[PDB]
Amino acid sequence: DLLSCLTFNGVRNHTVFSADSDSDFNRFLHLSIQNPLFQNSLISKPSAIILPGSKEELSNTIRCIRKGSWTIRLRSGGHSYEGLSYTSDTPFILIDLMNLNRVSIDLESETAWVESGSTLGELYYAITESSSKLGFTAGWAPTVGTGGHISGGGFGMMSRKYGLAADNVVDAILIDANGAILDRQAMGEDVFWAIRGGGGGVWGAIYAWKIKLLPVPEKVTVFRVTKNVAIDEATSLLHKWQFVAEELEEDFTLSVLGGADEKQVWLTMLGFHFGLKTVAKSTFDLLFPELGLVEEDYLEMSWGESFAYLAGLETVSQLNNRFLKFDERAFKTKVDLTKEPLPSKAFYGLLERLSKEPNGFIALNGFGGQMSKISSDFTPFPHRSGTRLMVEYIVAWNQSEQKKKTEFLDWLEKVYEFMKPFVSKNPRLGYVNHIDLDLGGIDWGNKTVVNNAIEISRSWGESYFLSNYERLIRAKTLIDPNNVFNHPQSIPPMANF
Ligand SMILES: *Cc1cc2c(cc1C)nc1c(=O)[nH]c(=O)nc-1n2C[C@H](O)[C@H](O)[C@H](O)COP(=O)(O)OP(=O)(O)OC[C@H]1O[C@@H](n2cnc3c(N)ncnc32)[C@H](O)[C@@H]1O
Ligand SMILES: *[C@@H]1O[C@H](CO)[C@@H](O[C@@H]2O[C@H](CO)[C@@H](O[C@@H]3O[C@H](CO)[C@@H](O)[C@H](O)[C@@H]3O)[C@H](O)[C@H]2NC(C)=O)[C@H](O)[C@H]1NC(C)=O
Ligand SMILES: COc1ccc(C[C@H]2c3cc(O)c(OC)cc3CCN2C)cc1O
Ligand SMILES: *[C@@H]1O[C@H](CO)[C@@H](O)[C@H](O)[C@H]1NC(C)=O
Ligand SMILES: [Mg+2]
Repeated sequence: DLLSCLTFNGVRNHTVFSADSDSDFNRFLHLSIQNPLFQNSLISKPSAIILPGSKEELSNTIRCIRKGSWTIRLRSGGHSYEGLSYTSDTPFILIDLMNLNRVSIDLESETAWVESGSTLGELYYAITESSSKLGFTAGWAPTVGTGGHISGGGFGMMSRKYGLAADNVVDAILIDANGAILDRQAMGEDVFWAIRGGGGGVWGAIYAWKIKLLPVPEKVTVFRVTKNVAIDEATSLLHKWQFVAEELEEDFTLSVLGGADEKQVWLTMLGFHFGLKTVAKSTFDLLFPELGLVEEDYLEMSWGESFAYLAGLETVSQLNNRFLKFDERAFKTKVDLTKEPLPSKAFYGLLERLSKEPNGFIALNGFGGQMSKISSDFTPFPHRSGTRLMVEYIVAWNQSEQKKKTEFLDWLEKVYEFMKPFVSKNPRLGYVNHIDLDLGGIDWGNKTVVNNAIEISRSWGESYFLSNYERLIRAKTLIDPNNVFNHPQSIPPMANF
């Protein structure tokens, strides 16, 4: 019946479930699974996969699926930390957006229309090919999809200068539960607000984003330097880092990746300056001479080169390859936001725990700059002025280490518990792109839970959105009153008597 409907509407790229591991079905399913944690045979699998190739095909796919009792799952880049783009407890149809990867750059307006299956890498590549003086603010990872990423905000190395990806969206096409094709004018300002950070898989299917392209100099300066030190020095480096990072002028970003193994600690310092190396080095010589950076550490390159470089890619060309796997290890990750400086002992204890688990690592970013100049309700992402750091904890492993899975997860749980007193509280804050089901989830098939969905969902909802939660609920009720777009942590609509 679904097939018949799709055909009647001219949607032809559809593949039904197959038990054949070599089937095209399995191939399409796995192409965009970015967390191996959700690849095994015990995981839920879609009853069919649809690859729409135009806005009409996307609209008609939604309309046809609704005539059945299927749960809709949308996938862009497949980076969901919890696999929420390609898993469901209820029978589901996977709408994979990989064929919707057209990027149209308008150099006369310095804007771009970006189909929602496009990855960050594809977008960055298109921009740098078009111009040496334009860039865009989003995350570091080139295989992340614009569909999920911009829907949830999108933080990166230029956010201290330009905010989130979603903060630079000026129009969008949203396909709603009825298949309506809505631009900013059609959807209204509440829904246009909601989609710019309120989370993917909740409002409808974004077909395309219209973004403002942003000025960058023809040469920027970056560094990527790993310090191999002991815990005393590593602790003093991280403790000073937090102040340097949040306080730097907006034209600078300094972030850190860290890990350890017994007495050996490694800290990778990632630096970005919107300008030339003389100014970059003068600034860090003054503010953070403890890093011991030398002239040869500072590299001048184009903006496009800088984003490929910071992502650990070999070439700018690699930005344009959506299936170049970033890691291929199963992982679990959690995140904290902070409001008060971290005491030295927090870094010391964090490093002690990393030293006991070499499969763990941390990623540290400062806010401030433009992030403090954007109001908390400009878009749904609320963590602006007053927010100091974002702190990510990751544990990752390969197939040969699967037996240790339980141990790895226990380690991560204990790290998060250790950090509790030092980070944001009441509530402990989060970030919707860093979706975390440990916070809880709604079973939309459970009547008693659904009756109390607003209060239950406040647990994660207020962590992700703070006071923006209420306006999000109103927007959800307007655009998807029947809850066609849902997942364990989707914004609840209000139900009528
Ligand atoms: C995997 C990963 C993620 C990541 C990162 C590095 C890696 C290796 N670095 C990030 C960074 O530097 N800054 C940042 O803000 N986030 C970073 N992330 C996390 C990433 O933002 C999120 O995982 C993001 O949501 C992923 O988006 P993607 O599009 O790749 O993922 P998805 O699984 O397919 O979708 C996620 C959710 O959104 C819904 N979705 C997908 N497409 C649409 C459209 N077009 N319309 C509406 N909803 C959509 C999915 O259904 C799912 O709910
Ligand atoms: C449904 O969509 C999928 C995914 O886009 C289609 O598969 C893709 O088809 C294109 C065109 O055949 C393939 O590109 C080709 O690649 C070869 C190298 O193998 C290259 O030499 C050609 O220039 C050509 O571009 C592409 O590989 C393939 N992608 C995947 C992931 O399989 C599929 O054809 C569509 N199905 C239907 C029924 O329309
Ligand atoms: C190259 O610089 C960076 C590298 C990694 C990160 C953290 C990144 C991450 C990196 C991985 O490799 C990975 O798989 C195991 C999982 C995760 C999920 C969290 N995510 C955001 C941030 C960076 O700035
Ligand atoms: C609904 O959810 C509640 C709380 O999670 C659970 O106790 C109960 O068993 C569920 N009810 C049904 C009928 O599944
Ligand atoms: Mg076979």
